[PDB]
Amino acid sequence: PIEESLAAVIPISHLGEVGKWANNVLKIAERLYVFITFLTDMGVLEKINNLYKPANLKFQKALGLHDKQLTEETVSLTLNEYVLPTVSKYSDKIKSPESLYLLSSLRLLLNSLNALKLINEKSTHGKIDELTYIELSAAAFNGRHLKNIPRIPIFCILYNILTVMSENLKTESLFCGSNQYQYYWDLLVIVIAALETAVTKDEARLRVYKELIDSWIASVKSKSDIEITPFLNINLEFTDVLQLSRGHSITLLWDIFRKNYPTTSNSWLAFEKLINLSEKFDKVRLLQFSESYNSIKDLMDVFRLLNDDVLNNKLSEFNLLLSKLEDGINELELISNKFLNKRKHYFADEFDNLIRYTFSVDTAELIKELAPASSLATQKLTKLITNKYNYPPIFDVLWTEFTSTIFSSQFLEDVVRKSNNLKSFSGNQIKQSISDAELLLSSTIKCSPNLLKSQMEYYKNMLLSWLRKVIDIHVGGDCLKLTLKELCSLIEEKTASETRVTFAEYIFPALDLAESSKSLEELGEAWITFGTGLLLLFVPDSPYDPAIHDYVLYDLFLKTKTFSQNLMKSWRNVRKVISGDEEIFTEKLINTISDDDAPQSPRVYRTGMSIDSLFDEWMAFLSSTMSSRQIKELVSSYKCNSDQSDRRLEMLQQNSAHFLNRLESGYSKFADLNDILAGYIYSINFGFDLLKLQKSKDRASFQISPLWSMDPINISCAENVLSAYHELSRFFKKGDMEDTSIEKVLMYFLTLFKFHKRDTNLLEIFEAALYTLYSRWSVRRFRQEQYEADFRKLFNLDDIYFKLADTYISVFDKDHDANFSSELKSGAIITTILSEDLKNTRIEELKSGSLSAVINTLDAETQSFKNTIDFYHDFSIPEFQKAGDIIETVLKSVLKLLKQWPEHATLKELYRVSQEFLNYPIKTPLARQLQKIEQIYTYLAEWEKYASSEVSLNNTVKLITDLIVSWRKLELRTWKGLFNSEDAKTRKSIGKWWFYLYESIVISNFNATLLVSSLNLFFSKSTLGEFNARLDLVKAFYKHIQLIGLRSSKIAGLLHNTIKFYYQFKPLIDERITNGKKSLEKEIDDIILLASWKDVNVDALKQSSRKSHNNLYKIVRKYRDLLNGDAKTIIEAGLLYXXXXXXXXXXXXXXXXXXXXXXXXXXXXXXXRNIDTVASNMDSYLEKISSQEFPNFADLASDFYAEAERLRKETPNVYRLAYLKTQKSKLLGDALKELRRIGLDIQKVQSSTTTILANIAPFNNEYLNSSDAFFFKILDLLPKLRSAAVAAIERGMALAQSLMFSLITVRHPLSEFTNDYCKINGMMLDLEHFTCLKGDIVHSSLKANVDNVRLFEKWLPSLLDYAAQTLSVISKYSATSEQQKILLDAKSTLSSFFVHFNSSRIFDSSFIESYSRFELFINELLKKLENAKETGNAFVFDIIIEWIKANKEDVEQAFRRTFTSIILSFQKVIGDGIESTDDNWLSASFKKVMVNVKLLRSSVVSKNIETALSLLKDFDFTTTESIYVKSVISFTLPVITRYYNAMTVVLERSRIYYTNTSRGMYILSTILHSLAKN
Repeated sequence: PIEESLAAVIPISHLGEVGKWANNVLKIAERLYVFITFLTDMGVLEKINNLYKPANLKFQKALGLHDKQLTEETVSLTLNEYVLPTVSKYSDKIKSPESLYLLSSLRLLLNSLNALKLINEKSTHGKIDELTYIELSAAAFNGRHLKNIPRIPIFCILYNILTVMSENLKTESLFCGSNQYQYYWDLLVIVIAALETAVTKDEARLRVYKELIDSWIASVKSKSDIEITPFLNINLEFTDVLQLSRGHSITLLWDIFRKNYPTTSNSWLAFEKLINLSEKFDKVRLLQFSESYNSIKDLMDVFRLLNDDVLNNKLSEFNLLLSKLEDGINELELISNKFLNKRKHYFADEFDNLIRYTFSVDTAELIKELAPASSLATQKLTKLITNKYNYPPIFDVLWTEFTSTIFSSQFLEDVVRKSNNLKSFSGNQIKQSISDAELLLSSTIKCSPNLLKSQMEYYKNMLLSWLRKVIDIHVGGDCLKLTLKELCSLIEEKTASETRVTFAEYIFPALDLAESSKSLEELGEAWITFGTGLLLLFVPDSPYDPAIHDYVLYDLFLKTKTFSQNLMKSWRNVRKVISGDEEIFTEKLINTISDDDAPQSPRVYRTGMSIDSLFDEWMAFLSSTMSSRQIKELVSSYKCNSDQSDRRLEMLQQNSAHFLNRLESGYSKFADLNDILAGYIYSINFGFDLLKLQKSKDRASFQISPLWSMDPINISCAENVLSAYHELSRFFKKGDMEDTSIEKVLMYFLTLFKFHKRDTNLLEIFEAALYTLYSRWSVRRFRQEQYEADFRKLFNLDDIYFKLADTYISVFDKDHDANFSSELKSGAIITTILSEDLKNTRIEELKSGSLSAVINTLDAETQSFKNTIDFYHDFSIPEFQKAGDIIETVLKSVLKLLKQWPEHATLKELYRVSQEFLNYPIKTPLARQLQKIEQIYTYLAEWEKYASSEVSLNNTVKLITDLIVSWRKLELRTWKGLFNSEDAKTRKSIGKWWFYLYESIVISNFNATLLVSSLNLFFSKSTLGEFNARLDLVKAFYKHIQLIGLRSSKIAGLLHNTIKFYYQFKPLIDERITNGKKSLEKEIDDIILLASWKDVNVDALKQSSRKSHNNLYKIVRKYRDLLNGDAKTIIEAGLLYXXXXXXXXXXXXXXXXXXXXXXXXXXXXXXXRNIDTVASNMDSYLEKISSQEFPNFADLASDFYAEAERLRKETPNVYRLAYLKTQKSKLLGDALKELRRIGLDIQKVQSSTTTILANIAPFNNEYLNSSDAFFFKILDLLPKLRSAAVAAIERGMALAQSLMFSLITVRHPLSEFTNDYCKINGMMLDLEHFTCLKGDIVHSSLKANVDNVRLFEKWLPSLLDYAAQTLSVISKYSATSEQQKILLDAKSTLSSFFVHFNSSRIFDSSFIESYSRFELFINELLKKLENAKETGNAFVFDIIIEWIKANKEDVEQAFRRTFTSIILSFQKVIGDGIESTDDNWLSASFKKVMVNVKLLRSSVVSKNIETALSLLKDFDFTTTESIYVKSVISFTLPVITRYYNAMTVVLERSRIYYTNTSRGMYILSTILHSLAKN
């Protein structure tokens, strides 16, 4: 249509522009006239006619002459043929392709410049009423204005383009340049394009048009054209207004972090349909039981196959296969309508918190097994197996409308708490919870390496693999192999001028602080500075979009292909006018645009909706509360810790929660820039939660964390338990009364003093742990002063006090063989007290020591509900589970036969009862459970009678009948014994006895006559059944004082006599009970044999029970008369009345036969002694002591007892009397005259029994406990003599006083004698093995290594038993079971080592060659565990490796002083004669025992041996002067072995003499006792 004006050139200008003949026709004829006026108003018609001036002169001269014309006879095409090409003498560009674009550019400049006249005329019509944006941008250019929209100013800038083209083509007159008219065509299409996309919206589409008219300047300047100099200012104002200042790097950071997204309009409408189904699947997943996890795991896989099929652009079977998943959920919903027992979501926090330790791209299979039995939605799971996911995936789980549960032990403190409180639940949750705690064991085993790794040095790693990727794309080259100055030089060459400021102010401090991070504060500050860093490099001020740049370069290609095809078809009609039918030269001259030049137009499709509304929303939020002035106030507040810290942050995490939820459901079409921004707001919220977990570690009133028990490495350290008591001192003292939780912690420290086998380091936490138990009783008395129980009623503070003294008895035992299996179940109870009551504790990471104990607690519970007592008290899960199934099968048959019937009463009544039976919790006794199975049998029996024969429930009545019979047999077993519970209820009075003895014994230790009178009331005012429990507790205070040692030895003497004196009456009290029980055991055994069934008749069984319960209450009531009878009657009655063995200590020639050469080998022995004359005279004098024999007194007293038996028993007492009265006065006159002959302040000592029981010496040594077998026989009848006691009685009572005073003062030197006797016996055996010593004395170098062996003696065989248990729990859930053989073989070879280190009492030098073999075995044991810590689990072997690595001249004078004091001590003994029953032998034989014990002076001789052995075991000697010391100790050994044999003769003679006179005292006193009564 400009060629139609070019072909219509008739000379001159189609008759000289006739006068508007096209107007005489009258749109195509009127618009063509405007192009001709535009052709003549410029000089374009006048510049062409100056080109034909050589052509007109050449045609005039060559051809015939004629009249001259103004314009030549040539068309305006000017480029065909026919010497018009030879008019290219000047301006040689007609052969060039710029010839056709001269006439064609004025067509397009006209059509665009006149289009701006129409819009500018429209601006003066209206104002702000259904106008366009380009029309409203002319409001600042014209009069009529508006209210807004002056930011882009397109009309004032898309008008200076066309006036330069109006100013250049008007005054050029050149038609010759380097492709000028080629370059005036591509600009004049962009101006058409900048007018179409500026009508309504899209400020973001004007980012391409500041580059298309900027690459055009760089193209016209590369052609060396002089036209670029002429204007040079067509976009230097357009970039002044539209430029951006905040984030320049959005166009470069978008490309590498982008994931795949669908590309068609048909896909996002179907992608929303899949998430619409993915929400309905979540509501069905939380309603299925444990058997339907084979079908949910299939339906959570098909969503992955459809997430790969939406992206595949393959929609053929999509709508078909998506209906199959609707058919799959509807089948899964149909089962969900039939569940009568709704699923209680239990362990909801256990499976939710095992995801956070696993949720990443790696280990994507462990998450899928944790997926369906949890609370994680399926729309978040499909971003794990497929790697469509962005930024590290922990951030998508933490915040819900949980960062403390990933860096603490809060997972493990809650598994223990939900396991102890499991048994207090209803009866519907026992078949669902044994399959819920079983799946939790199969999860913590398979996630064991994920729990144990470091969690504060792991997120440091995932920052440096994500901070060194941002520097990788900005700075060219790798950020690892580059210096600190080499990276700063490449910022100015690769990046802009504004990003250089923030890249050296926020990111480079976020790399320095990420390397020097040692706490959670230096890593939480290095994460937030990175968080504010990439918000100044991604978010723009004005709307910039890196995806519009590809969708305009295709729309511009679509328009310049349209104008090229418009130019071809409008020119094709001109071919039939002044041309032939083959070719025109301008057909070659025009450029044809190619079809195969598509500039890759789909990346991510964005439709005509404007994105300029989104970037208004981001800068309305990021400048509101996420600015750099809003975030630096919180960092400057946490560092100062002034005030109001944790309440600004919750306002911050709530603003960004609704913000990222606005963008998720917002705009529905593109998530490229939403996902990358979401990884920068989730990151900066994680940077503050790293400062919550630092200030909570800074507040610490108690440095003892929970889970202080349930770890075998913190209990076994003897120093650590002592340091865990001085820190809880603000918890025991600052407590309130009636709390009943402080007194359950002090129970646990008494089971650690037992567990360490009563060490001397833990004695402070055993004495001071009992004093606060008494102080919580001394206050509760200050405020107080200011069918078993059902038939007993017809006619918690005492369960703690009862257990504050059962542990106090069980500590003081012989041996325990301590283990870790039963000492951690008592630790699982204290942590539920310590984590609920005690606050402000320490936060720590999970360790391998505490995971080995919680797996033991879950498998201890789930093996108690499966594997298989006292009737009407027990709970019996394995019995309630059999009843829970046999009733549920009846409940199923009711609902089958209810829907046609419903209105009956029997089918309604038992349906209510059967629902009530399954609702009973498992803490109920079997009495209430037998009642509800009795009522449901009677309703089932009467419905079988009235109904027809089509019922067929014979199979259910027979099973209920045999179960009720099976529960009556367990009732008969409680009637059989029935006294073990009665003996325990009288044992429960221990808890108030312990505090009564602690006030009189220990506080007096903290006098002698005050204790016995306070203890005589403890045994006298007592019962008969609770008498053995008193003797079993005073012994627990007798071993409490021997545990203290020799600090108060008197208070252990006041308590040993009173135990043995009241142990004397125990066979009388035990006889009174065991014969009275024979009358009551037969009566109960008769009534049990009556209650037996034949032809069962279950209704008759209940009536036979109540008759049996009435008779059994009286027998228990009669049995309480034997127990609660008084015990004062037996004590005041005395004993009835036939004489004992001894230890018989005799060992002489064991060490008498290296002594012959020892005399010759011995340097000062000649300074101040033979051995042949000494050791022979020492043995010659030993015979004279052993030949001396004392007569017995029990033979004299037994002579009178046989004479008084004949004189008394032969009397027939019929009123022979005068002959008998003389004979009666003979033996009364002979006995009191015989005892006057043989020997014989006394009354100030012997007032009563409680006076001589105080100031008396004990016989605690275990050689002569038989010597007190008769002196406590003469203490029962000592008050009975004073009650009855006419001149012989006053003489006989005064005669037994002087013999008692000569029997009390023997006990004190004789008990001191056996105190030194057992010391010299234990030191004789030290110097005996010291003669057979073959090496050297290494006791300064080997004594420290024995303690290292003995510390491995008591613990290391016990940890091997504990590590052999947790490998059996893993063996039930894994295949790693062959690792048990490398611990039992490691245990059996240790038994060959600890016997060798215990077989020697004094140590040799050969053990240094044997201790190095033990040290080599540990380094070989430590390698066998490391090679076995593979293809399995590591937390079992981790604590045994961690514990092992955490635990890996003058002597001749001392043997001369004990040799001069052993002869002078023995010389004074023979200074008194031996002299073998003549006269006065009771005042001499009780004197001779006091002389021979005194003259041995065993307190001095056994003292010099104590100083002599101290110079041989403390210090050490080399291989020199060691054969000389061994020649001295073997020189004075055959003297000590004779002095020890001089003590086995004096002791064995004065022990038999003491058991004979005390037996003679007992026979004589019963004669005087019967004389005063008869």
